[PDB]
Amino acid sequence: EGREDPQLLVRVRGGQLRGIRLKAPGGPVSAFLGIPFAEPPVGSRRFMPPEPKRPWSGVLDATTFQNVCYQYVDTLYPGFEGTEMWNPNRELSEDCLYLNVWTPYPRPASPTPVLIWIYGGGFYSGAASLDVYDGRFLAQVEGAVLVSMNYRVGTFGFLALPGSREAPGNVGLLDQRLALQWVQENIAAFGGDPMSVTLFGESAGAASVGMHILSLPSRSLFHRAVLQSGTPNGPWATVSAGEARRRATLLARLVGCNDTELIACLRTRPAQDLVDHEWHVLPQESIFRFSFVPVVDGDFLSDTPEALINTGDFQDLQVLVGVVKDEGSYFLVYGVPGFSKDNESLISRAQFLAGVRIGVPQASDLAAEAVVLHYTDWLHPEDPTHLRDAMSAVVGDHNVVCPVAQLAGRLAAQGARVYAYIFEHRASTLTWPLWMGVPHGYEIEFIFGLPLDPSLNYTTEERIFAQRLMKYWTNFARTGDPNDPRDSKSPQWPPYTTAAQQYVSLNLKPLEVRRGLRAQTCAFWNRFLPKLLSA
Amino acid sequence: EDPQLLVRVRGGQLRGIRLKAPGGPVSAFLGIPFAEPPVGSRRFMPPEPKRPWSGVLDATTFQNVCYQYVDTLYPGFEGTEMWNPNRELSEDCLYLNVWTPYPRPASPTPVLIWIYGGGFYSGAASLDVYDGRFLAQVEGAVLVSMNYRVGTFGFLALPGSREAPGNVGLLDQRLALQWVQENIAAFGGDPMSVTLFGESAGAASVGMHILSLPSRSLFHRAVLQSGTPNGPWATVSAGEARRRATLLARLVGCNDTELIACLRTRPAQDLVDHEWHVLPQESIFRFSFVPVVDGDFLSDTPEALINTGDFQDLQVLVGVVKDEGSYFLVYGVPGFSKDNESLISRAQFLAGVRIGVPQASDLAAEAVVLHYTDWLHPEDPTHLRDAMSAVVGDHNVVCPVAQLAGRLAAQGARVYAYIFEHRASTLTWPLWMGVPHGYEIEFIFGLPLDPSLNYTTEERIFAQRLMKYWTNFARTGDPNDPRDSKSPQWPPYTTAAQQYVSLNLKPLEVRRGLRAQTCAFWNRFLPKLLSAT
Ligand SMILES: *[C@@H]1O[C@H](CO[C@@H]2O[C@@H](C)[C@@H](O)[C@@H](O)[C@@H]2O)[C@@H](O)[C@H](O)[C@H]1NC(C)=O
Ligand SMILES: NC(=O)c1cc[n+](COC[n+]2ccccc2/C=N/O)cc1
Ligand SMILES: NC(=O)c1cc[n+](COC[n+]2ccccc2/C=N/O)cc1
Ligand SMILES: *[C@@H]1O[C@H](CO)[C@@H](O)[C@H](O)[C@H]1NC(C)=O
Ligand SMILES: *[C@@H]1O[C@H](CO)[C@@H](O)[C@H](O)[C@H]1NC(C)=O
Repeated sequence: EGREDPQLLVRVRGGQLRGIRLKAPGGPVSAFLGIPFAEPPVGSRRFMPPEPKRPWSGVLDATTFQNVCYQYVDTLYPGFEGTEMWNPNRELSEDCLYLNVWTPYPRPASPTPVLIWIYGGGFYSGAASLDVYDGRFLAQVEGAVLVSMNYRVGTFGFLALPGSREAPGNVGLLDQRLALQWVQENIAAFGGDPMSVTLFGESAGAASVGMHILSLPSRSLFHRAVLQSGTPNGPWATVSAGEARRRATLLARLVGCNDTELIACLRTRPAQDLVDHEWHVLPQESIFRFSFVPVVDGDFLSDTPEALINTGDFQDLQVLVGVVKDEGSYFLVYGVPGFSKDNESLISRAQFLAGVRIGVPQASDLAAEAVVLHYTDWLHPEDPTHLRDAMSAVVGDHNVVCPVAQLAGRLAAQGARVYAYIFEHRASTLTWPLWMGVPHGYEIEFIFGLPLDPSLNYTTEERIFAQRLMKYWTNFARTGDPNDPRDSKSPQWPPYTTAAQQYVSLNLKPLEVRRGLRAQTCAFWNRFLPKLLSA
Repeated sequence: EDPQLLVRVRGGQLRGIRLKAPGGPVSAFLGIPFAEPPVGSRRFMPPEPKRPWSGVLDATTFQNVCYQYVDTLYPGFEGTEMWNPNRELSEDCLYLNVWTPYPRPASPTPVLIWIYGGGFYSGAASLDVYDGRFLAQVEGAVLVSMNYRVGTFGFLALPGSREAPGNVGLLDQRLALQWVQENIAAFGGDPMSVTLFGESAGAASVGMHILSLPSRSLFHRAVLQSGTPNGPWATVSAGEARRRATLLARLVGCNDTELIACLRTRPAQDLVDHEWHVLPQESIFRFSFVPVVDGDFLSDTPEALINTGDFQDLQVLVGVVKDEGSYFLVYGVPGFSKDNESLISRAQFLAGVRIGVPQASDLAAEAVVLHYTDWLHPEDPTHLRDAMSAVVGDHNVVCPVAQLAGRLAAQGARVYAYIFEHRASTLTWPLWMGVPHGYEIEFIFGLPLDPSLNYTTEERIFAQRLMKYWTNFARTGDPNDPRDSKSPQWPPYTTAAQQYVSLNLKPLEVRRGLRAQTCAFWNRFLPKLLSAT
């Protein structure tokens, strides 16, 4: 120490850190990347809850992202930007429990509201180090303190033998919770306010946020939450104990392995062997379904997300929730025959009915026919364009839009302040075909402020749009209200209520208020389909 | 003695009456016996042809109304009373009426045969709304209407028995159709151009004649207004008919011969008094004694026969009014009245659904409620009221119509479809009821052309348009004016395009898909849900 930048040296509970001055378009930011928040969950620690990081000696270099948690790498369209943007950008390792902090430079003078990002990727993938999660624009433009953590995914994070000591399940969620605890203890060192912490995440990340809302030990660790295209309730975000046990014990067989013996044997297996087999344990040909996800354990989750949202008191909570225009389309090209990024994906009626079975894999025959009946345009029942778009809607509505509608409704009925959005702008830079619309995940780059980087080739309107979104999000973090307190001229974003069911459109035009989030179709999924299942 | 009013038919001579239509005179021959009075041992039996008569039979007056239940819900209210018998009740009621131009047509004229509705338990060809003079004067039509037995008298069945075979009210209709074939040329009618039209239960009757081979040689084209042979109310199975007749016989104090013989001893009103007590559930748009799938008149269910029939040489005009269900709500569903806005609660909506869809399981009724609830306005009483009407209308009329139209079109029939959306300015029902079941008839028959009735001038012009569609249809099987070169045209209904027209005060508008999404629920999904359960 002595010749370095004095404004980049910070101490946390575990010791000294040296960060890096990053260039954001408007000026410098401080980044502290690859901060360990847990003991490496390796060897005998695999499948186990994380233990806090033991203090280090000396100055830990925090200038580069750390390892990505061991994971499956999607190889469907090799070298295609649309798929590669989500793939690991650092070495895959089980030694991966590290977090990242961005702050203004120099660090804020007074306690600053903190945003904690939890990435998505089906609970089998993702990294806090991806370019779309770059906290420098929020830090620089909004003065935000931004934190993102890595958490264990796939088997390493979610393989459970429920009731066991050695693989109790949900440890990827405990990884996240430990980062939240780390922020509570340490964020003040960076100028962050531990008394104002907002969780935000997308897809599996948003399910994860919602699970922290529903899990008491987490509720002391944050104040507001944003759920983007994901929910703890719904068909994909959790599995019963029995189903987790079944999947884990099948995975075990598939790799050559009393839970103690089974688990001991799984711990002797190469990380890649587990990854190579994880996808093989799904009970049906599916899309938008993932092998190793949070388990209703009677611990982290004391009951099903459905039951917990229905009976919970959510008085002291503000939540921002929303969806993109086309939640389902991304998933079609990965498992539904007739669908491709490289053509118009105009499908036949036969391909529609096969796709409903894949998209709603838990459905009986009658339930599947109810879905088909509902989603068919009976004026044009064989029209390939309508069938393609209805297949998309089926998947989007079932997995995202209607779970989101359900969550916003239950939360608002029970005292939470809720704000709802539909994100409808398709990035001019998008590499997916037009038919896919505004796919799952393609709002993130705007919320994080990437269009502000002149080297990325977004339009001027997209720059301004991104700035708007950054304001909503940081205004919400700051106050639990995304509206500008100053700006009475701009259109206002009303809270979502059960009575009026209001939400706003997020696109290049000013905020437009709409009513009912697929109210008619979501009654099908949320009220009728359950009753039809049990019959 | 006016020679225009003297006609010889196979049974003998008839004397009709010169009636006045606003345009000029018409010849009416009313109260012509087409059958032996179905009295005594003939009760419940098929009709027999009327024996020849001596001298000149007086046909200047409507005959008696077939014995039936008279409605008492709103006594002396024109909206209910206009359907009530307007001549004396009698089992001796098998008579028919013929209007013709005056002087009678110079050349063979297309015949329209009206079959009234009234749920198979009521109705008469003598009601003012079925008055054939306007069509005869203005359109030059030969119009025929018959009485046919209704209620237990027309439809009580002990299927398999010789003496209560079921379907005799339909056999009455058929006999009148045979009468027209044998006799109509004497009035100037063309027996080679006969068009059946009817409404509600009369439209279902028309559809049954389409589905029964012996009837098919007796007509060439058909119009079904607000009713179909298929659907939840128009027919019962043989088992359910047997059970209903056995219950009724039990109720009045009565081996089939023995049971039927005892029923024939009972005064007519004793049967009517217990008619309504044999329904399996509390319901609306459900009727006690209706056509029975006997394996004879109906060789299979209307559903089976429409699915598998060959309808190549047939033209059909089918349609519905804007608010098929509203009428039925005041007759069984709590919270509904003509005397207020009938704004209902959610609880009253679920209860109404069990009554409106009486055959529904808990789960099926829940599907109905969930489909018809506006989830933006779940508890809005105006929405719940209109949805209740729609449930009844769709279930009983709109969706059966769409189903029939589609099967007929797919199987070779030339089909035209309409929705009728003009509410008479003279209607005595409240506004919330909209355009109720039955309230297009007065327009088709041309009553607005009568200045004394106080319809608006626009309604007279509209009634004239409709009379033209119906008679053009009768003449040609195409309702379009053959020398009207701007319109636009009324296209045939097909399964691909599903085109139908709106009939209102504005020019024809073509629409596609007659409640397509909702009727898929009723026509495709419900059958699978009830059966599976
Ligand atoms: C659209 O693409 C699907 C899969 O593509 C395979 O990839 C595409 C790009 C084709 O060009 C061909 O090489 C392969 O079939 C097909 O399943 C689907 O049928 C395609 N749509 C049509 C009819 O071209
Ligand atoms: N291990 C797994 O559960 C798994 C499940 C699904 N996929 C499929 O990859 C397609 N995909 C790619 C990106 C995001 C989600 C999805 C899921 N679609 O069902 C890979 C691994
Ligand atoms: N005998 C019967 O089945 C019966 C059924 C219904 N009503 C009540 O009249 C109401 N109504 C009046 C005109 C046309 C049909 C209806 C049927 N509503 O359920 C009387 C007798
Ligand atoms: C942006 O545009 C420039 C200039 O045409 C091009 O060379 C560069 O590759 C583009 N970058 C991206 C990320 O699209
Ligand atoms: C109107 O009258 C009906 C029947 O008498 C009654 O149930 C109700 O009080 C009124 N309708 C509603 C539900 O407003």
